[PDB]
Amino acid sequence: LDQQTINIIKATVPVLKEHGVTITTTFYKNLFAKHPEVRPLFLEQPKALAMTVLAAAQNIENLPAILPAVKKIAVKHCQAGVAAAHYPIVGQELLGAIKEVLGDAATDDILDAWGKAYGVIADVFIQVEADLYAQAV
Amino acid sequence: LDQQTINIIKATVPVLKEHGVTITTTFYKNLFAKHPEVRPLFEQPKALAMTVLAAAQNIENLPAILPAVKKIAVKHCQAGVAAAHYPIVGQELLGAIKEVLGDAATDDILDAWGKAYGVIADVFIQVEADLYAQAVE
Ligand code: HEM
Ligand code: HEM
Repeated sequence: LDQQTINIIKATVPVLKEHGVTITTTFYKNLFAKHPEVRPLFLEQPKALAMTVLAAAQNIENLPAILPAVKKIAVKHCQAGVAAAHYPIVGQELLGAIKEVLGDAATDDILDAWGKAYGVIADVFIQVEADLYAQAV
Repeated sequence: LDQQTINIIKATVPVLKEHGVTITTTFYKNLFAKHPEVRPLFEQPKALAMTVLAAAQNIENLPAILPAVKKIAVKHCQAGVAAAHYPIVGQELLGAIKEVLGDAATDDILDAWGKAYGVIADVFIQVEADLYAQAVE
């Protein structure tokens, strides 16, 4: 991530957190409708993905600070059969959710910044899980 | 880390690696001579500088070396390594890189390495802080 990029995430994350419920519900609704293939891996409905990414983004400059949580989420992901190739589809639906919510405020840069941020955050998950999948055998 | 910093790091690590033995021995030499107080914490230690260079080659995807970072963090926490020790190691590491760069040790290049050591040290410092916390519950 560049500095400017970090800067956009820092300025905008609090507006995303304010509309958290909408982002979360829109994300999951779009995820399951558009990518029916991942439904099987998941009142008990999942709700923490989007806010967890925002929490990561709030600390975009110190991602190691969320390792203790990432480590635990990873155990659950490896247990469910989450693959590296799933990450782009989740990112796509998260970004679409962010876009709908930002509405008019949805500038390109803003979107592109979020696209990058998600990338870096997803990378941490992907590595930690790759490493646990390898540790399993 | 701006891109120019990253470019300097990627271009120069190979020179530093070729000069490994020198950087390593000058680093430990000056570390213990200038900072006798850390001596007790440590058939001699040898891995530090080469490990930072390795982290630097990976500076763009630090998560990839977490499994090493993690295991090193345990040793550091077992040894009583503190966040305030990082700047002193950084100072002696840069002294060594400066010596080996000789004529190529431009200001710009040293500043880049300074920056890079900073980012890498920040990762270890956070991991170890989480491990120190984890020891008390
Ligand atoms: C950076 C991106 C992601 C984040 C931040 C994330 C976050 C989370 C969180 C917080 C949990 C619940 C852990 C708990 O409290 O038990 C979870 C579980 C789960 N995630 Fe993710 N997720 C990410 C990407 C994905 C991907 C790409 C998929 C692939 C479909 C996925 C599938 C699941 C599944 C199947 C569960 C388990 C539900 C359960 O039984 O708890 N996640 N995720
Ligand atoms: C980013 C900076 C650092 C890196 C990459 C690093 C790397 C390492 C490595 C690779 C080991 C050996 C682990 C093994 O094979 O068991 C080690 C051990 C240790 N490091 Fe560091 N270290 C760093 C900073 C520091 C600092 C700031 C201090 C404090 C003076 C320090 C003190 C030690 C000590 C006392 C040990 C244990 C001696 C031993 O290995 O038996 N390190 N470190």
